[PDB]
Amino acid sequence: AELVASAKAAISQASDVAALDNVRVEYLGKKGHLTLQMTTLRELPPE
Repeated sequence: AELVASAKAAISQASDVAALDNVRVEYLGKKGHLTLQMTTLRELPPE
């Protein structure tokens, strides 16, 4: 429930009060966050 869901907590909440079709602006901003979070696995045990 830390960052794994905290970034998803700020993602769905940002996609809640979307007036127009601004959900793509949230997607490009959140997919850029989760893709930069895929670089976190550069460390960690390889198994």
